Amino acid sequence: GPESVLVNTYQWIIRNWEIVKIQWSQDPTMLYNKMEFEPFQSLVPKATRSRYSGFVRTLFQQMRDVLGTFDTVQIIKLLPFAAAPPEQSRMQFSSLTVNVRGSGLRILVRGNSPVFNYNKATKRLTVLGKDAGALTEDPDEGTSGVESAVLRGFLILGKEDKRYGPALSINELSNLAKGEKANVLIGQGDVVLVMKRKRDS
Repeated sequence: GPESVLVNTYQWIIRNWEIVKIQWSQDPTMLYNKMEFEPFQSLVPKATRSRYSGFVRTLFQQMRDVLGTFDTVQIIKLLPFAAAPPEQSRMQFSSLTVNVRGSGLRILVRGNSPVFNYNKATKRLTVLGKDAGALTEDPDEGTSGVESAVLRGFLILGKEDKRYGPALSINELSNLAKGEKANVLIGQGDVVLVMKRKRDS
């Protein structure tokens, strides 16, 4: 069933992470088009599939372009959304819908959610209340706290910094100049400092 499709997709990515990481790094196009992501894509609503994919593919390229910000879990989380033919847009998506429990459940782009829950204490991924397997320590993992694959055209720099003013919503960022910093209401009471990048991916 649909719940098992999600679990099995993420399980598959983890089991095959050595080759998936390599392709993600050097031939993402042939990774994104793998048939193994088609069942997951069937669960992504037809109307938003392509925009989700353009968004995610752009976020992944930010990660490649902004050196030393590799985030293993973020790649695994978002990867299956990259499989649809991409469509461009200006929008920020804070969450991505999958059709599972008879209905839309949303995976949060930043951090854990009920659908996608990575446990840093146990090093295991849980997807819809099911184990999707263990992650191994990767020396390439970014340790600086800069998040390059959450917002399209922005880096999350770290904690709220009151100097840069009161928080903007995700939908209020489009007037920021290249290189300008602001506080942003990223989710769940969390305010983070962000920077609009000068060059887009």
